[PDB]
Amino acid sequence: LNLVDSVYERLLAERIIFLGSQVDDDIANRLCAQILLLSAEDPTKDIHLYINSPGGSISAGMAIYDTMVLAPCDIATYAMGMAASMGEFLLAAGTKGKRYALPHARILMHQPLGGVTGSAADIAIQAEQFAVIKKEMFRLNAEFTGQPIERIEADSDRDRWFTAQEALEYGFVDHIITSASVNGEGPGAGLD
Amino acid sequence: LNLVDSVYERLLAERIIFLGSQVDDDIANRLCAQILLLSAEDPTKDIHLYINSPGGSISAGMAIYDTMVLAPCDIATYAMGMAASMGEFLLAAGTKGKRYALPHARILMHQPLGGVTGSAADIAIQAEQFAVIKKEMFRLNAEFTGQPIERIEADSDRDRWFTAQEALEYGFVDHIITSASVNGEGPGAGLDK
Amino acid sequence: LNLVDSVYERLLAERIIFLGSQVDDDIANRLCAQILLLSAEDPTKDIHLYINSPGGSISAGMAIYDTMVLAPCDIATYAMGMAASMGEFLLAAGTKGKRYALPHARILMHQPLGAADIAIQAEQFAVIKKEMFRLNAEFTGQPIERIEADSDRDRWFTAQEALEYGFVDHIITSASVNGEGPGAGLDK
Amino acid sequence: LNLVDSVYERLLAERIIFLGSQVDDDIANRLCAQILLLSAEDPTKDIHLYINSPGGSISAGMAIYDTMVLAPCDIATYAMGMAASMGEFLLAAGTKGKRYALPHARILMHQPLGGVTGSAADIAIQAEQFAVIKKEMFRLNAEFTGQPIERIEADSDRDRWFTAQEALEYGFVDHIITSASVNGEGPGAGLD
Amino acid sequence: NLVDSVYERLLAERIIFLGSQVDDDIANRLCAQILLLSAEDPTKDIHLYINSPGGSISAGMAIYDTMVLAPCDIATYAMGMAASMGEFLLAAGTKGKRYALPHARILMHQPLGTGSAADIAIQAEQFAVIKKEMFRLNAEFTGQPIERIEADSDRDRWFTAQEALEYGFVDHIITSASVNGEGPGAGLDK
Amino acid sequence: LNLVDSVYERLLAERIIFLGSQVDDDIANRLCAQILLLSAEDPTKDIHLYINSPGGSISAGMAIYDTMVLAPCDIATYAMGMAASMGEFLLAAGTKGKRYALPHARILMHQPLGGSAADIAIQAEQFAVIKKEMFRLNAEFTGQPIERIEADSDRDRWFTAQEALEYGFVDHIITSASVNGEGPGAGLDK
Amino acid sequence: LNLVDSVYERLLAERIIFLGSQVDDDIANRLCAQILLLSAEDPTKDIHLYINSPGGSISAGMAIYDTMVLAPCDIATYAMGMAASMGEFLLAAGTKGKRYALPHARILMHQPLGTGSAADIAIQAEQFAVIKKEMFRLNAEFTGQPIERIEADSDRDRWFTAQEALEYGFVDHIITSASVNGEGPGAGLDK
Amino acid sequence: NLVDSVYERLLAERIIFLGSQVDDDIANRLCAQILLLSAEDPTKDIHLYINSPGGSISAGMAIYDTMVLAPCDIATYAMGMAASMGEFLLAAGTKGKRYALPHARILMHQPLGTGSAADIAIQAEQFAVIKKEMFRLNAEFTGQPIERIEADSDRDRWFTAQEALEYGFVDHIITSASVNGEGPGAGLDK
Amino acid sequence: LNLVDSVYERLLAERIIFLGSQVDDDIANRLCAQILLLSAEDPTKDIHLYINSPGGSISAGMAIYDTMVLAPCDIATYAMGMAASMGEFLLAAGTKGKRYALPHARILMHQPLGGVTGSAADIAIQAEQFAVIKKEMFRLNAEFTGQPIERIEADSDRDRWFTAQEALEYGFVDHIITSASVNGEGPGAGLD
Amino acid sequence: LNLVDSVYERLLAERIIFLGSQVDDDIANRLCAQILLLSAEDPTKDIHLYINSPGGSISAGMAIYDTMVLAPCDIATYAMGMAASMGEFLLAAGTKGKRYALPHARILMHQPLGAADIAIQAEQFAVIKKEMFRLNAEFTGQPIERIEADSDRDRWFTAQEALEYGFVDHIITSASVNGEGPGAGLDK
Repeated sequence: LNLVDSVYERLLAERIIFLGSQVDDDIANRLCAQILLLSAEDPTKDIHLYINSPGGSISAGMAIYDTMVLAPCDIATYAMGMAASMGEFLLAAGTKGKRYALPHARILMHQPLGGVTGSAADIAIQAEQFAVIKKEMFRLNAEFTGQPIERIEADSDRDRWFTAQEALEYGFVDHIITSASVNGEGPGAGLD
Repeated sequence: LNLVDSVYERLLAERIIFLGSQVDDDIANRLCAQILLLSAEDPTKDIHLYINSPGGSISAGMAIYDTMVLAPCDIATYAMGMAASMGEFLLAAGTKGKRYALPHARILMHQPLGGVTGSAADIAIQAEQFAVIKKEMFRLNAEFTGQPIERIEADSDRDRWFTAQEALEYGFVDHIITSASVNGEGPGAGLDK
Repeated sequence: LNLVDSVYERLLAERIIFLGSQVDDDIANRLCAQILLLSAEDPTKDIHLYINSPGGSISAGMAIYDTMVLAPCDIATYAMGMAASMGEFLLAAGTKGKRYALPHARILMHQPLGAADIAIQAEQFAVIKKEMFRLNAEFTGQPIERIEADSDRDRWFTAQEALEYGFVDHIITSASVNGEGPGAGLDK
Repeated sequence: LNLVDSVYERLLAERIIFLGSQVDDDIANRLCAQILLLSAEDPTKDIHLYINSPGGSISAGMAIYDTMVLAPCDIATYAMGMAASMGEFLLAAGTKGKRYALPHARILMHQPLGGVTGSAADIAIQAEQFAVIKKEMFRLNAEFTGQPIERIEADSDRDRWFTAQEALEYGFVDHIITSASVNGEGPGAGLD
Repeated sequence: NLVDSVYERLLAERIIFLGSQVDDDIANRLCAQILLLSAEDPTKDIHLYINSPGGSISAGMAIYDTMVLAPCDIATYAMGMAASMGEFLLAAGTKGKRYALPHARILMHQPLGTGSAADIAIQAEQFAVIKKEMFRLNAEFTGQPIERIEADSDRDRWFTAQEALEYGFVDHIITSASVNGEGPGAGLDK
Repeated sequence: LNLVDSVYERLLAERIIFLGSQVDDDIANRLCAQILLLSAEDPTKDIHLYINSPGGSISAGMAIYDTMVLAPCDIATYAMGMAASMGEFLLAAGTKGKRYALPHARILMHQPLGGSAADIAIQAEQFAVIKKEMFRLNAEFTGQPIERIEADSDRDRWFTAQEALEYGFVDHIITSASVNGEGPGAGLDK
Repeated sequence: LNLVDSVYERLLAERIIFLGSQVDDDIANRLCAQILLLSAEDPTKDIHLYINSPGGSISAGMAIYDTMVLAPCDIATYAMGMAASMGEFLLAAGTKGKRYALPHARILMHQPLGTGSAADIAIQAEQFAVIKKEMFRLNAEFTGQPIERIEADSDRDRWFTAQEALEYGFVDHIITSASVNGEGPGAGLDK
Repeated sequence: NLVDSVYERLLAERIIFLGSQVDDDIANRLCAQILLLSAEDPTKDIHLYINSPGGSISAGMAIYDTMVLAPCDIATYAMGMAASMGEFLLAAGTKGKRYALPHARILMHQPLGTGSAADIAIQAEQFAVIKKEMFRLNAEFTGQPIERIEADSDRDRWFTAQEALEYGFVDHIITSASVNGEGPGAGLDK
Repeated sequence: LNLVDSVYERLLAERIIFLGSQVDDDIANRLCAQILLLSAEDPTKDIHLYINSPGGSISAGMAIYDTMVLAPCDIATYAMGMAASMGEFLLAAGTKGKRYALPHARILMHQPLGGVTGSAADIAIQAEQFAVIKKEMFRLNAEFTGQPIERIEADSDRDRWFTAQEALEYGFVDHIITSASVNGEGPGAGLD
Repeated sequence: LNLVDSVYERLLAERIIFLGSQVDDDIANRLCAQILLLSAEDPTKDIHLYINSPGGSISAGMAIYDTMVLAPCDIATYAMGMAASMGEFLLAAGTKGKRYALPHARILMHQPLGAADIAIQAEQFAVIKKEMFRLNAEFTGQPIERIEADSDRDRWFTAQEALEYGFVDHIITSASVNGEGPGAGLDK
């Protein structure tokens, strides 16, 4: 009912979801809940996920990713400003053909933190989980982009970043979107 | 009526409940209330319990569990990110045949805090309660999974953890859900109503 | 749901939105969300962006700008009090012909100062700073080196000087309601 | 809404606006927004701006003033208790003929803060702006009251203040209002 | 919250409550409520209940001017304490409609003297002028000579309800609200 | 040093130490340190432990007790105001013959109800062991049977100075310190 | 100095140092500094380390241990109240023959689980595995127990009374009262 | 306090302690101590004990320049962890006088990049220059090729004491300080 | 005194002063006081001012500079890590011949805050002062380095920075010092 | 007993005291106490008051001034950085012939704004404000109406302008140690 929350709620009614912050457990729960709600309201219409996020934990990002896949809806993704670390991952995880960058977007590859510190197991068990989910993240990024997994890993290690044009050529997105199409003849970006 | 609470309330109308935090007395009260509410609203329709929880006390988790059993309707459970300690327990406690993990969910076994320290009784009485409920936690986890109770105990002792496939194999869930089915040909995950 | 937020929400129903403070990530998220919402509600009706802002982060301002371009509808801009630095940029980014200054508005040009190391952040800052210069040159019709030099010395403008330099298309004094002047979002 | 805000919102339905604190950037935004909203709802009916304000920055007051002029409807102003500094200015800026003082209101002239230090610009650039808007504030106060600009500047320098009757003679307001009229005899004060 | 909800519902009965010290925030809140009630119906009385330990002259004078601005009569009720500017606003109610409850206490007082950016000298000039108006208006409300108002105020003279009736602050003591028709309804008989 | 600490430090020079608050781990560390320090400085001179303590944990109290035993010198104890729970235990643990109560001191028996990285089961095992040993030692200090100690502790039995003397917590009541070598010097005759 | 600090500094002059809290990086720095200082002041006189500690990190404990070995002086250790986790380890690491428990001391074994590193959790885990194994090895060496017994007992948080701790090998003797005349251990109080 | 008092007394033994993360405040503190010890006696060694998890390049380079400015030799001792700039300062000790304790760990690392009022571009230019100098000096300290320093640093390569000796960070492992005369005295033999 | 302050006081006994933080009014007072104290103790011996400072206000730096000149003894300066803005200025203001940079010191030119907003005077009056002291700061930097005033102002405008060797060539310091000399061969750095 | 306070105390032994901040009741108490102490220690030796102050309360400054006059010894004053408002007043109140400005010092004239009611406080403020004007006229030799008018517009001075107007007697550049120039408190 405050202004910002009221606007997000009305955007939800247009099937538009915002990832505008660091990906942590709280944000994952919040985004996961919205994807589930939109799916329940209409499982046949696209969800539009706009991303301006400086990064996030692997664990929290993977929960959002699994919910994107769980949703029977297509999920279009839009690099609105920054898409770094798991923000890059979730952008690239959009339904193929419906992944977009705005022209001044910036995509950052990065080894994020695991987010596996929340439970009271020793560091060895946390490191085990981290190794497995990091390798899975590399593998999925390779599938999203079409790049060899060795390319993904080396670029992640050196924190390679991408302009919108470079991200398009690497394969994180399918198009750079400049202005939304409303009369047909191109992407509507959820603006009908 | 803030945005987060508003979305949770609208999910409640779909009979979807979220366990998104460490399980303590306040979260147990919260979850118990939602299960009772949904049962009272319609005792014939499934409840869908989504779990992304890093752990919790035995005492608090046992109150949720008893309320899950009290509810006349089935409770489907979904490992959405992490189901650790009593979060694993409550996931495995779902209606058999309706326990699910998403493909990258993780399940972690753990010997948790008892949650018995809030009493006005001495530590000897608190320890007596702890020993009883810890043993019963192991026994129930063995019944949920089909594992021998001695394996439950040893694996909990060493903080054994599972990928979603491994958790299905061990017995915590019945199925891995990749995409929800809107077609009847499979689990709807509460999204087809 | 306090009074201030209630008034902003009711203004949203008139397709009026406010950039009333320093541009940062929170403000950018809020403003982008409002632009997307107004676009989705009716992609054929103008959005009216009122600006009274002392500046802010290039990165946040650029994200607002890209959302302005994404929107299918025209975005009219109004310099209400101050339009400084990224506030100037977004004023000048309005749909050409629909950029306005109120009579005592002031426009100020400025070069803002800027998980991966400082080198990566500096590289990203360099591209968006260069883009801000290039686009400011395009909005105003001024040579890019004039934008750079004027920005470097914090050159500022009255409404009439801002009109002559090319940040805005017209000065509005009062709104036209019967429909042959700018209605400033107030004639519906 | 709490009680205070609910009463203000109900007064908004009567086209009554309250300026009850110092004029800073936040208050200017809130005031500008209410003026725009009331204009959009009905551009043919007066707005009634009640003023009990101890002062404010020139820059914030000028933003409010330009929005008062932008409004196609008239803005009646009422000095309810204190109208000091930019509070006096906004009182005097009401639609001529519709500027009122309650019998015990006090009007105070003052040369205030510019409110121009929020920018990242050099203090030389801030002072340039301050000199321009200060001079324009004097010129407009002279236009509002009918006093020569030299008298405005001298009286502001010495923080000259006025009772309601003295404010009427000097030219800040057009009438002292004692009780609102219920049948077109005198001013209704927005309570019609 | 509950408190605000009860006050809002009392507003629908044209009852407003001054239950605290009179400062600028309270002045704004009460002024706003009087204007709102006047706009909603300028022909119906407003009922102003007072339990206030005092407040600033400037803030109390803004309320007083709003009471006089309102076209409605304003009945006033001393509900527990009416001290300093609370006494002033009580005695400022529509004559014939000023009431004290049987155990109410009315206290006279001279408040001591600052939100302007002008020097202390200009602030003291204002205080002197409003202080003298306050005395003059208290004299007119009560029928007492201004010299008696000033002398009694400086010594913090206080009054029981019957003493306040005799002095001239209120017109009646109200023990129980009359739904009879025989007597004041205190706003409780709609 | 501030004033309070300077006075305690100067009292340390007279071999006088204070248990003036609840016995927790921090207090046990400070008292243990003071007992070690005095012992090292002169293992042949008495330490004078003044007690005005409302209680404390068994574990912290037992660490102090063990350090009192470790000390080669006698530890005289003085119930200065209250000696409750582990404060009673430590009073009663003073060198036999050198345990004193001031005339209006009060001694209270009590069962604490009970930190580690181990689970509550291991904590309760340790607690059961130290609780039983505390009852056993209280019996030896006082000469009372263990079952009386346990039952009196369970009901929070308390004692005046004279009652405490008779039960066995202290050996003498001290009213005024002796300067002339007559009786106990209370550490004040150096 | 305040009272507490003043008493600790004066104990330092008697070559007595006090481990009365959880072992973390700050405590390790404080204790390492005191050991170096006493060693510099007189490398021929014992240091007496009194321990009432509920646990601590392996990394912090091992830094203290290496400084204990670096010191040319013998380091006598005393279990004063609790000696748990790395507090047990430091007790058992005292100079052999000069490790002591007071009669009501409790000794608890524990695997301390789990980072101020700039390196990722994988590198931190590699380090932890190395120091954990070395901690088990040394504790086996201090006590005479086989490493597998040390590991299994640590895993189940086995605890010991003073008498059980003596029999297991953590300490060499139980002290009741300090001897000032040479008939037994002086506990650093006989100077 | 006690901690500061022990450090001050160690200063009288020409022993300084880097026990935390290297930031500007730590740089100022350590630089000041090296200058003070140099002024007090420019012919006697300084003993720098290191237990540090890392720190900023700029702050570590200021310390390094002060170590080189000092006319005294500076012996360095890896006491628990020497990571990132802590490794750098360890390896920067006077050659032949760099020591690791047997369970010390040495970690290589590239710190990421801001106190100036200049833009991020000028701050990144500075970081690039100091980062390259850090690699070059690590190569000279260790005898390793600069390419190996950069490659090992980016993967956070870490070392046991024996591995660090072989790689070239330190000259000796010290197990026990020698007051013999046969071996290093670690500053403990004055 | 805590440890840090005790070491600084002992360095004061060696006539060594530390400027290790931003130059504000408090730091200027502390620095001025130490310079006056060392002058009074022995006006014939050098003071050694070690500098590791990220910047500061013009007004505060000018107070320190005037006190450096007031001191009858010489003030040697040493760039220990960073000497930025008024930190560069005070470094360059050392007694000519006795200005030193350590090999990895960095010198940064910058046009800083005036520090003239503490007064109760009008912003116009503050800007007048700022213009005068800024111009004098450029003129003195030109005098210290031997560079023309136009180059000082242009380089300050672009935040030009310098390695120790570049700072030596430009004129901020007279020598790079690597190790202090113990026998009158080279500079003793106050460690003599 | 931190470093900063240790240095000030040691300066006190050179009879040097600092007015380095805004003048308020706390600063006035501290400065009066130092003047009384230095006077009691040796009433024949100069006190050296260094001033770097942006102004403050008339009442607190006047109490410092009265203590300056009470002191039997001369008080030399030094404008070290800023001497504004009551800082200017106390600079100009120094023993005539022993008032000094450092070369880049700035002097600013200013009219500060101001248990008993506001009327009593305003009356007290009026007398000390009038006294500040009268004494400033006496210190400088300027007409009282010039002090008032110049104070009213925040007139400010460089060191040389301050010397010409009469706030100080000399500009000191560097201290004279062998004894035929001002020693600034540094020659003992």
